[PDB]
Amino acid sequence: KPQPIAAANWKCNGSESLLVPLIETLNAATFDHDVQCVVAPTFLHIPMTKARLTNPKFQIAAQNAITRSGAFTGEVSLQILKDYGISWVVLGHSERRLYYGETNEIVAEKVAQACAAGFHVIVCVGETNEEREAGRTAAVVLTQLAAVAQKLSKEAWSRVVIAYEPVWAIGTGKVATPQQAQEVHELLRRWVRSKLGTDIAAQLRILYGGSVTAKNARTLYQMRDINGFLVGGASLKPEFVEIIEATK
Amino acid sequence: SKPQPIAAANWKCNGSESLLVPLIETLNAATFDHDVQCVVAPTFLHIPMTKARLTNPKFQIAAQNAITRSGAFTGEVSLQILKDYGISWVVLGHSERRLYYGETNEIVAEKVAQACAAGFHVIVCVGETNEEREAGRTAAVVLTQLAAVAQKLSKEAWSRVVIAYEPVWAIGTGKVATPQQAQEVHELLRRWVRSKLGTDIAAQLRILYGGSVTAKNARTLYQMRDINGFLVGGASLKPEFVEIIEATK
Ligand SMILES: CCCCCC
Ligand SMILES: CCCCCC
Ligand SMILES: CCCCCC
Repeated sequence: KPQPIAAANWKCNGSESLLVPLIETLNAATFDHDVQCVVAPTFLHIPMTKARLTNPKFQIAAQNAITRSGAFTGEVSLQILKDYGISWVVLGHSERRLYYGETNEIVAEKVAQACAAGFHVIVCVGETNEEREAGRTAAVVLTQLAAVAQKLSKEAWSRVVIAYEPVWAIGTGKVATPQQAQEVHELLRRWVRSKLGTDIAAQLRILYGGSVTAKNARTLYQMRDINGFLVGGASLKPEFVEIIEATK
Repeated sequence: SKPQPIAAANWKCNGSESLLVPLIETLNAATFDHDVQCVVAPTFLHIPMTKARLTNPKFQIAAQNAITRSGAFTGEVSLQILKDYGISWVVLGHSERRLYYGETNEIVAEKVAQACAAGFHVIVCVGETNEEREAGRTAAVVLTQLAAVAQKLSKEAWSRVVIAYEPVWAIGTGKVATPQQAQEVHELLRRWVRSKLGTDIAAQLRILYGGSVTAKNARTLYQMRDINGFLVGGASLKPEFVEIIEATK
């Protein structure tokens, strides 16, 4: 098992009065085992987070970005993020895929650009309730991953992280059973092994996301192909600390 | 007898500390003695640094976009989050969001309705593409874009509403719109408002020109009767933006 990752996706949430204490708790929590922590605040809150977050085990990521600077009102580019000293980015979140027209190809574009820019990337893949019921899970996630891999060189994979978040488990409280997560993660790593080798597939981090809580993190991490979590809701609470502890 | 003018700077997806700090210093060093409302709209990421250094009394900071509510919307920023941080000005419906991000008329109207309900000053963008203009649908298009937001707003809301006409037809083809071409549309827009919403509304409504503006043509444009200012693009990331503001004197 490679170094685990505990990522917090605050999504479209937060206020100064809410984030200050939360960041404080994060700064006092001293984890000893090897673990990479990542917090993803909104663009407007990256500045204050990067100013107060002092825990050396933590890194700050953006929740999204576009490939180049220019006439794109309202968007933020990888170049602007880089000049600010941010080197982690979440791309292809299902919410962006479903609501803001981010197609497999658009996502693959963003990931390729981010990798070249030197970013560490968390790419989200995942199937919907109807896609699973129709028995198309495997086809869906592999097609999503394949579009991304097609634009990457072998060396870029060292900066790539996979996040599997079944849409039917987002903000629904319906977490996948450990066996359910294991199965898909297993599928993902095997495809990567058969395609890029054992070395890369062995070092690759596949994170699980979707109604993760301190009450089920430990059990989910027990599985051999789960390398951590991408946490939403519970990431805005001191509970996140316990979830990081479950990656021991 | 034009209302108070507005000089807005849409920095779009551009910026860096090294570029922005000297720009803010320039704007802070400038003093405008006429009644003008200035606005700078930096990327979300740069809003904090701009709010901590911006001192010019005639300037307000605005957001380049926003969504109606907070929650599970990865990558976006909501009106409430912006409000809590002390931002009360927002740009919505920009042609770039309408063309690359599928923001329809209905989506833009809900965004404006909610921004008004939250106490924001709103700059709603409207404009037709080259295809639409060539097919002779300029009026049908802009008035439809405007009618969409109008239907969602109460009368009192319009006091915090500002309109920006975007000549997408000229922008997307590299052509330059003459002052008359601009005024032809501003006039139709004010006409519609004056006969649909009120004579009081039309007299106080600011309709900014969002085409290509520079210190060279800024004065010639503002001299037109129904143009109350500008929504500046690239020229707003340079010191010449000061001259564009002065052009509204
Ligand atoms: C910049 C990627 C978003 C795609 C919108 C259609
Ligand atoms: C480069 C960002 C524009 C979005 C195109 C879909
Ligand atoms: C094609 C001419 C444009 C004028 C619209 C009022």
